[PDB]
Amino acid sequence: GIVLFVDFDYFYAQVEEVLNPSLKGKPVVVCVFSGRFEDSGAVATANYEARKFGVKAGIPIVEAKKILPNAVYLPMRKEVYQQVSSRIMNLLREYSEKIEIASIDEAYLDISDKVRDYREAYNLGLEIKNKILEKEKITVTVGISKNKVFAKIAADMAKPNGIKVIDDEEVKRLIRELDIADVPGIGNITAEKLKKLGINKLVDTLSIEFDKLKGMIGEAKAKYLISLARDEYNEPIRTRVRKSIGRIVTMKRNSRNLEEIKPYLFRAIEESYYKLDKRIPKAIHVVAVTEDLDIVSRGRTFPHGISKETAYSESVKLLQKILEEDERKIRRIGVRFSKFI
DNA sequence: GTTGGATGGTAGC
DNA sequence: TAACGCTACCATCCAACC
Ligand SMILES: Nc1nc2c(ncn2[C@H]2C[C@H](O)[C@@H](COP(=O)(O)OP(=O)(O)OP(=O)(O)O)O2)c(=O)[nH]1
Ligand SMILES: [Ca+2]
Ligand SMILES: [Ca+2]
Ligand SMILES: [Ca+2]
Repeated sequence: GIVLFVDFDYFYAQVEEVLNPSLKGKPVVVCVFSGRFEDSGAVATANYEARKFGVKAGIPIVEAKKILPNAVYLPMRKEVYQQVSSRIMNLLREYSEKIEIASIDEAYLDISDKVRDYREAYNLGLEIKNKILEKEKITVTVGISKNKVFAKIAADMAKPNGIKVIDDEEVKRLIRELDIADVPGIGNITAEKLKKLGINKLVDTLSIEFDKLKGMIGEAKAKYLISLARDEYNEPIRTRVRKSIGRIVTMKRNSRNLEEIKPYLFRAIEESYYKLDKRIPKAIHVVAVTEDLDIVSRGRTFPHGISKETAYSESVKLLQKILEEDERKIRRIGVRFSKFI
């Protein structure tokens, strides 16, 4: 198998640089302004010039402005970015129809039938990079390896504006040498737990009793790590099938008054239901972010599909359930649809 | 004995 | 100092179904 993974560089900020070339080469910070007070909200993403000064995805806009007051601050235009993305995913389909879109800015291509070895895979990667540059003026990072996980690791090593092959021999090397926290699917919590068992590299999973690994990080993560360690991880590339679609919005001010929260909930529903595009969901969850930023939800699965009308009725009840069973004020409110027919 | 819904945790797999 | 937005997959706990 040969997998080619593509991830667009500083995507939203880069799209804004393409739409306004005079922004290029100086700090650009793409923001979601929440309206709670002047400059309330969070950074969605920043370009690399901005990142050098600590302005990155997830920090507050007021914190960013304290560091880079002279940066260019642009509101998030997600619809514009989705259009560029979709045009790029369609360019990627011309190189292989076996495509797994994994996010708004990344995809895995199985090119096993389009190229014969890694040398040709590398040349195709450069071809892909050059094409997206010609058509969309977007730079990307390409990772190439024998499976999805290592193609991902290869891109991570190579970003930004990179291309990198991890061949069979280097996979064997990384199984021994790569820090296990840098393996996709291993964050802070799982890494810490693995340290307590003395597992720092993938290779170390081959030494521990299966039930002890399973007991600490669970069956699925244990199977996954051992499979990578054996070099027998072989998840095929498959067409993305979206499993849930949702929208959460932020309120001008925290509240537990149902009548004040309803307008927001209902906008979340309108936007979410529009995003369904023909899909008919059987489950609905109302999702609230409380005043202390804890996430709570209540949901319901129906034996049949949920109409817009039923979504309205049922979401109000689920919001009432949250209010009755949780003391806290609500900061953000939204909805998630799943279990599509 | 399973199956799967409700809720939440982990990691962007 | 304040913290927006989006989603797949898994774990635990529990009721329903044999
Ligand atoms: N609103 C919001 N959007 C985010 C957040 N994180 C990522 N995104 C969106 C904006 C990014 O441009 C886009 C792609 O995510 P990536 O993780 O690949 O980061 P990005 O491409 O911006 O930087 P890149 O060079 O990979 O490092 O997804 C976030 O915390 N909030
Ligand atoms: Ca990216
Ligand atoms: Ca990405
Ligand atoms: Ca990690």
